Amino acid sequence: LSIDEYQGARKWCFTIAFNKALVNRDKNDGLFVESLLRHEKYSKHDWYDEDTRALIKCSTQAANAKAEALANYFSAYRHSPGCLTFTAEDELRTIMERAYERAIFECRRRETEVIIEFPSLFEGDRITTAGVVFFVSFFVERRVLDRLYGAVSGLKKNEGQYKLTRKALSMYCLKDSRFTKAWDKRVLLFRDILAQLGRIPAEAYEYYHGENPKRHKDKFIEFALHYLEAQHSEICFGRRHIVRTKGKVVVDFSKKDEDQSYYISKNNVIVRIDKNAGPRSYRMGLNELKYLVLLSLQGKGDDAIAKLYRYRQHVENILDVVKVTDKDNHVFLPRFVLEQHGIGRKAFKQRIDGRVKHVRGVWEKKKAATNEMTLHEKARDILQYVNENCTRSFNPGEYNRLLVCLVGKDVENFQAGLKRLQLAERIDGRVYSIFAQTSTINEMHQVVCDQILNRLCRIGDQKLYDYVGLGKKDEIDYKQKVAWFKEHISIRRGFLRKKFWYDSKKGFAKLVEEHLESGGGQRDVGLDKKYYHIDAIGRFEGANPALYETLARDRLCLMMAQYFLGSVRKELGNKIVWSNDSIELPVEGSVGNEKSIVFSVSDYGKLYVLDDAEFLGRICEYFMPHEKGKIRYHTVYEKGFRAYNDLQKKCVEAVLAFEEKVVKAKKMSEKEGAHYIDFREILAQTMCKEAEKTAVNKVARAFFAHHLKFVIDEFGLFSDVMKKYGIEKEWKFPVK
RNA sequence: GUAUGCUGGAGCAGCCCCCGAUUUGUGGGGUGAUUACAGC
Ligand SMILES: [Br-]
Ligand SMILES: [Cl-]
Ligand SMILES: [Cl-]
Ligand SMILES: [Cl-]
Ligand SMILES: [Cl-]
Ligand SMILES: [Cl-]
Ligand SMILES: [Mg+2]
Ligand SMILES: [Mg+2]
Ligand SMILES: [Mg+2]
Repeated sequence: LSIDEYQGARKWCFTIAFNKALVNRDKNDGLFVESLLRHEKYSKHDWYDEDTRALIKCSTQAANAKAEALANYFSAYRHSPGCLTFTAEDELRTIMERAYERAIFECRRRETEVIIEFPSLFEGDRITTAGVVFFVSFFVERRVLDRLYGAVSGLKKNEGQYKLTRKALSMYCLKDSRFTKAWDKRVLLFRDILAQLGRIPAEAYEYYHGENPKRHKDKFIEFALHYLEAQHSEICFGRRHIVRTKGKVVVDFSKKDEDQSYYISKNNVIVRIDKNAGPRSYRMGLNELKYLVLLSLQGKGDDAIAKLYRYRQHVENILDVVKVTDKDNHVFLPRFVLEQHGIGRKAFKQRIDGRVKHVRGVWEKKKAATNEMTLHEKARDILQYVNENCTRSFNPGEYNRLLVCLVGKDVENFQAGLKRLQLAERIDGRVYSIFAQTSTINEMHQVVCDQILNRLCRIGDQKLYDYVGLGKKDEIDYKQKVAWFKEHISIRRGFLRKKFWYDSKKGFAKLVEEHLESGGGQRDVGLDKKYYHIDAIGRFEGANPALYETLARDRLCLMMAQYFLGSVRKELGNKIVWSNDSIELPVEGSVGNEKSIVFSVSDYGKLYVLDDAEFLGRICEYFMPHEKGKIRYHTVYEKGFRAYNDLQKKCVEAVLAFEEKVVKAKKMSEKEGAHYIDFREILAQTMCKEAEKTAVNKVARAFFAHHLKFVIDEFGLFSDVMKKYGIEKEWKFPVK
């Protein structure tokens, strides 16, 4: 259980993880800070306060030195325990505690209730098993950390606790596909589109399978932006960065940083079109984006982009003649413009009615959904109620502090917070008191829904229109608003549809299907069609509309994938064989009985195994020597990668048991001012021939680093030396 | 394609509802604003 209890061969699971951390720190020395900041690039809200961010920026050498120390400690029989001590002082400990409390908050606030406690990373000034798992997570792919946590967790008795604890501890891991030698990003986009399309649409997964992976995210926009930029040099989409409780989202059109994220806000992007006399910039929604993709795929991209470019000219012409212009042109103009010219004004009475109906509706739905809502949703509602009853509104610090109480199921500390607001005369005794009779987030949430609905279902008074936001003093000149509007134009919904398919009776989905059937690809989605329709419910009920739209956008993504593959160098486009339901690629090695690997649609998440071609070649050659031609991924995993992993555990356990026997038999000691005995210095004191010591070191190094850089004869010699020193294992290697 | 505080503008965009509909509609109505916005 404690980290001290892992001695000799029991260290093996840590040996494998930490050697991979060093394997990966040799590919990229920046991984500690990269991993700590990965999520915070996507957050307006600071993951870290200012001094924590400062510590993180300085920490690479410290963290890289600790990574090497622990790898040394876990890769030796006996190493000084000093490396397992982090003082309260320690930069790395502060960083780790902040990153971990942030990951726990991120897990808890997406749950509907707080069920479990999380393990401590430290006990006194000593790292725990959970602390060691957390430290290594920063350097390794998800699959390495899952393998470590699976070996060392005491929590697997409770599946829910095991997986939530794992979620927190693995928050900062690398994606399984993090490292590649591929230089053509069209190769990686091809794989990413295929992986996403092979994930089952969430709603269909829950119906057919609810208790391939589940699709969790819609990546249509991301893919569409990469495809439109690759096809149309005139077009460039806004990239996001955050300038540093809250940072500033800045949108720019700099391409220089390949991996920089596109700006996507509520299914809107910013497009810059460089035609004629200079660039023009628009906001474009999903609706216009998906029609632009459809038009681009059919060869009308240049024409569509010309019509978007000219859009601003039409708006500027209409703006001078709003009173007299055709009512059909009112669609391009925001409310404030039409209302300034006496078009579609509403009586304050009507504005009150619509506003109060809406806010009433919002709170009746919250009241009905309390048990299904997330802790973050419930906490935000409770905080809105307290904030709207405060003499002076929460500052960011006050808000954050109370949010942390509510998300953490700390109802005592939340109620101590209300007491402090009461003693400060910020809220009156009634507001403090309505919470006195509650002990749970759900109870508090119901009380708040009831207080708000009581306020909203009063016979309309002056206090009510202020409460629902109709009381604000607008002091901005119409002419300032018009000027702002002209530098921030958004494309009217249905614009491209009306320009190209005016008299079409075919919806978006049928237009996509007609292009797929007649366009010349003869491809369709590889997922079973039942994943895009529930036959048992009506055409328009529940998820069926959303799944039907998903079939059309997946078909767009397949055609984008077709464009990317078709665009890559013929050397690479001609080796691969892509069917509706499979990808076949050649495996290196196995000369005489040459080989290919066949990924089914359910395996497209694993196409990253192609990034280490030498390892896949040796896995097939050494674990599957008799197989020739086409091999299923499933077979490569079960007979190859799983077989390798089983052997690797036995060789690492063997090597550590060897060190223990040879250090204690030959009664060995460390140098004065050294932490462990070099494995060289241990072999130097063996009864082995040179050829035996060479092979032992090479086979050891291979299993420590997860590769196959040795020959079958050299494993023979390793196996001989283990047998000669008492440590046998059922190697099951070499293979029949 | 997470509204973690407050002020003010913006709902052409995004999203929702009603109506229509082998489905995502330049039909109708909303959206106490999500922000290529300006401030505390
Ligand atoms: Br290899
Ligand atoms: Cl990553
Ligand atoms: Cl490449
Ligand atoms: Cl009121
Ligand atoms: Cl098999
Ligand atoms: Cl070799
Ligand atoms: Mg405001
Ligand atoms: Mg609107
Ligand atoms: Mg605002």
